[PDB]
Amino acid sequence: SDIELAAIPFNTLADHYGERLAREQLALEHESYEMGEARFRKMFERQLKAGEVADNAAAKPLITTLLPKMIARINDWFEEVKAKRGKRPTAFQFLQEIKPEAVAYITIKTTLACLTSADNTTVQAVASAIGRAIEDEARFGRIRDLEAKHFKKNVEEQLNKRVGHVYKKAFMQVVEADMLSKGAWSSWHKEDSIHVGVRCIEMLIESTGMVSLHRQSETIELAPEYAEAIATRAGALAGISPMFQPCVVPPKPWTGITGGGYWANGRRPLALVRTHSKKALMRYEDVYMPEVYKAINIAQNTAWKINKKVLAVANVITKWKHCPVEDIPAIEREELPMTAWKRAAAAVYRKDKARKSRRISLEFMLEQANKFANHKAIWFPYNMDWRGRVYAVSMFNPQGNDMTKGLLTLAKGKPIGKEGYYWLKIHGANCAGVDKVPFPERIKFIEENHENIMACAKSPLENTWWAEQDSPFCFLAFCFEYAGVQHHGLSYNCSLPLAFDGSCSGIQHFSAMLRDEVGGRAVNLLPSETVQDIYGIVAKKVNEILQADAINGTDNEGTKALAGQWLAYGVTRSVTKRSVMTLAYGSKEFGFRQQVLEDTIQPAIDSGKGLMFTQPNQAAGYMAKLIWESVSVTVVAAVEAMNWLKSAAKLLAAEVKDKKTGEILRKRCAVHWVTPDGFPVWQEYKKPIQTRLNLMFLGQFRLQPTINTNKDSEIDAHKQESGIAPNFVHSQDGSHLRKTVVWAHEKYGIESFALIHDSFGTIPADAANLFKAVRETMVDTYESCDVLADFYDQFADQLHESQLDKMPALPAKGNLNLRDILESDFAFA
DNA sequence: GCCGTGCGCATTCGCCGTGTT
DNA sequence: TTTACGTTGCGCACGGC
RNA sequence: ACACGGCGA
Ligand SMILES: Nc1ncnc2c1ncn2[C@@H]1O[C@H](COP(=O)(O)CP(=O)(O)OP(=O)(O)O)[C@@H](O)[C@H]1O
Ligand SMILES: [Mg+2]
Ligand SMILES: [Mg+2]
Repeated sequence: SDIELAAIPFNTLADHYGERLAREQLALEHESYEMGEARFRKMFERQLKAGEVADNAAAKPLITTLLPKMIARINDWFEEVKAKRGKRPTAFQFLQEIKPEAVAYITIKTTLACLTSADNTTVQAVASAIGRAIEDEARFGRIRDLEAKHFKKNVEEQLNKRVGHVYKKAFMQVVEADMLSKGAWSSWHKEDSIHVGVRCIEMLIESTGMVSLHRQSETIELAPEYAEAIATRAGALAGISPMFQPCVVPPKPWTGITGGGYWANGRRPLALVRTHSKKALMRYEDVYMPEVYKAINIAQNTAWKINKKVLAVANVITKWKHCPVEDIPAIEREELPMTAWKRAAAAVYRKDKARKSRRISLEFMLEQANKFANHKAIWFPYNMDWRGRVYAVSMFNPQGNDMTKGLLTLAKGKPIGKEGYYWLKIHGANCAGVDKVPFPERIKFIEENHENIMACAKSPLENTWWAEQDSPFCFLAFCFEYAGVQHHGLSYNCSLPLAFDGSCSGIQHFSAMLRDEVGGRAVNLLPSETVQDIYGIVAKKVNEILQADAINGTDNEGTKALAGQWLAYGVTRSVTKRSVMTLAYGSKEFGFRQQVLEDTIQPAIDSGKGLMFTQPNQAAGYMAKLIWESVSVTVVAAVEAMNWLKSAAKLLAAEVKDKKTGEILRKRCAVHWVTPDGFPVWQEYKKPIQTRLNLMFLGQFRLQPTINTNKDSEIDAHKQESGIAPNFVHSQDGSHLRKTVVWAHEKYGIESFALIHDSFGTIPADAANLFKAVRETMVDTYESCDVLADFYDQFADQLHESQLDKMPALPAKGNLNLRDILESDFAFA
């Protein structure tokens, strides 16, 4: 509907959608920009009125420029104090202790902190501040240094946890309590500190010229240029982080790596690929990938609308003292009552941090929903992350949590129909949790609950239960439409997005490109009686282990009892799950310990439902090994294919130098590959250019490299290998997601799409076809091309030799008949 | 240059907020 | 200016044989 | 670009 000519907004929108909607749209983009700067200012202020200006990006561009000059004046002073044949100022004494880096930084930093915080910025105050600042380091890195790794394990793992420059200076007193060898610390006295700062105050004036000294004991100020600059940099930053909101008209079609989504032509347009380096983005500048541009476009032309009935419930039910949906964050704290009582009521704090923060988005989402109710429809611009996965641009989108998705329904519905009705019951059965049983038992769930559904539909307020299902608001959303069908019949116009979501798309994709039948089997890639749940399969396997006590259970010096603790907890698919999908991505046994500990124990601990683990560790380490054993003997080809990708990344990331005269024969280099739909991916992680240096309290800061070397930035051979596997398949599903949107649209005429990476959705009337579209695409894709062989050919002849050829062979293909996916009921994606 | 003592890294990606009591 | 139990196996490095 | 909480996958 728009060709290369639409260059002047408003004129294009109005003579296309009416100037009434053209204005609203533009009004909105601009507001997004407005709310952005607003959100910025509010912060740039809370930091200003909190001595943390040095932390704001607005100062960084300056700090970087004055930091070197300082340390370049700090040293010169020293050597010069050495030329002096006599006594040395007390400054050289209480300043040679800490690194000449911390010194300067803590200087510039602190000097700005208390000279932008209050209005009593005097030499006595600032200096005293820098003094306590310089002393609050004074090379007492007793643990950070002196080869006392105890810091990089039991002293650092916490400081980075404790929030606030107040609790880090306080909680640090803890570590100090314990002897830790050595001991005692002569206080710089409240008279040497000032002097320590004095010299520091100087040198800064001697070099940076930043601060200035009035002539009204003497006040401290900032130069008209080094003050206007952080206020300039601010204004800059302020308008480059807009709180993007949905659109009141179809998004602007993408025709290039930039300018898509919103119509307002601003200085910072939207980019198609969420890249980090502008260089990375320009890499797409001329790549021909029509099918990619079409998925993104088609997908963003999906007209959505607020689900008023679902909004009605949500609006009031989320204020409720006691919400019937144990998922929503309460309005108030978690009391406080329930080593001292506090021992058990310690998590209360952090658990409320999750609540208040989870509460903020909840309210923002509700703000957007209500804000956009009444609009005949709304759209979401779309772009990708760099592996090619599709993301809605605005904070509020059909990809958000339960309530979010519940608050949204497709704008263009159609008479539901026989099949559409069927597919909806299925949807409802899914929203309810009844989704790991064959389709017939699901319809039975919906039908055998007819009355509960109507009830919740009549007085959602009065009749909860819908709020006792896994997907409460979505289920609710379904209850409504279901009731509508009852009151109106199969000609009922329904626009409820019916979600078709693959079962572990990760292993499915691996199983696909490898024809892995065992894996495919597990992840429903073949027609089957009951739905295969690979997580349940691993859950059942773990259980057999647990069930075994003596053969696997030992005495406590132990297992046995340990297993019993779990058997008591009742280990199910809930656990081990994350561990099952990340194995083929690189997650190891140590990874599981953390996962199971953080995903199952940690949450089950502070709640009461799980207080029989006696120390989570070991109890988690234990599970970690069963999950490994159980999963390792389940996911095979996948892993093999994973290690094959790691070798290519490892090899390419490597920097080969000649054995006899080591000049670099081949330079480190990114792994490159093209997704089936024509979408190019460039994975080239980089090791931080400016090495960073912490200071425990004041924070962290970088600094221009010492050794003149940083031409490119230095590729991170480690990340390149740990990401390659996950990034690759992700780019395989994203392409699969895009391939399906285009396929479903051109072959089936589908206009509405509810996309969520490996989740495909439409209105009931088109579900049948999306059910086929996805699958047909899965099949045609992995049958038309060998993604691993094509990947090889991509780096094979290209940068790869100079000895390099320890490249494991492409995995042997399985006996899986891809075409079967077409007959698989549980595959979905 | 064969196989030993050792510091580092635990899967990836996207993005919002407050930095406190 | 008063919340925070605690943990483990492959690998690339600077290296004396 | 490194840190805390959350949400998403
Ligand atoms: N933690 C993670 N690490 C890497 N990739 C992840 C990930 N979480 C999600 N992904 C990807 O995002 C997809 C969608 O995420 P999920 O829906 O959480 C998975 P699922 O495999 O359908 O499990 P389910 O049976 O528990 O719902 C996954 O299938 C996977 O490809
Ligand atoms: Mg899924
Ligand atoms: Mg999913």
